[PDB]
Amino acid sequence: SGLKIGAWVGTQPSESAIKSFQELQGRKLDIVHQFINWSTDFSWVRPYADAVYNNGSILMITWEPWEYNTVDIKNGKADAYITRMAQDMKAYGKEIWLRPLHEANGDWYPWAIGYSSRVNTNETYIAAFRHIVDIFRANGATNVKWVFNVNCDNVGNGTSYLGHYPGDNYVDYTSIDGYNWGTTQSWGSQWQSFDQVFSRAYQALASINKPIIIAEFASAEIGGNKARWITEAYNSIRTSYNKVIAAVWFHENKETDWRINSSPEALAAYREAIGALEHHHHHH
Repeated sequence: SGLKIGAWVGTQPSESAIKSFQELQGRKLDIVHQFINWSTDFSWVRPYADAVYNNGSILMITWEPWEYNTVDIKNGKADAYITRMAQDMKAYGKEIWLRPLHEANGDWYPWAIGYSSRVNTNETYIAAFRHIVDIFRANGATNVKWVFNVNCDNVGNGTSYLGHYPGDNYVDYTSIDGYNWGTTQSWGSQWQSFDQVFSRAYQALASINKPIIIAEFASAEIGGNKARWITEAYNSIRTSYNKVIAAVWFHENKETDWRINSSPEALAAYREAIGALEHHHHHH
């Protein structure tokens, strides 16, 4: 097995939070996920990065530009902030997976192509993403790996899996986010298997010669059997999604109970599923 296992552990990934989640799933994390905005300096990330790297994991950062849309970023309005982040990440030196401008084929983020301001187009998005990558490269931050992302579904006008793809020269990994909402959402959500959630986006990304990360996935309990969903998800990943190199759960219970331990059955299924994956002994 090469498949790496990751999580957002429900809170910022302090040493204690990482340990708690590892105790729960019964396995060391390969990847730990954290979310920041474009007001966050790397000095704030620093203590969390140290916890993740000390643990023997890679940090995946989703870097959310609430502060700057794709026009602002492509035009250079954020460049001082970008430059400092690049400099700080270069100096830190460890491998970091960075996911800027994510889910841009939805309509809920102000940088997304589907967003109703109509400011973001394929062209502004591509220019923005390339501009970020260029600044990081100019500052030597080759330890930062670039993660392109799509939502499992295209939501909003003008959205597509690949129209905003910035090119192989600017991308190290592609990625998908997707959730089985079960029957939990009033807008009429339905139970969907992992394959139902992810297949379409995977088919699209599989046409690009980059490895694929399932950067966020989880299932609700309501409307079906979440334990079976988990078992089937990992089996699908192994058998039918062989370009996927990492699976990163979204473990949280603020609204929908996405947690791996939303019930005893789900937890047992999760532990059993990841236990099929080869043990990777870690040492620094």
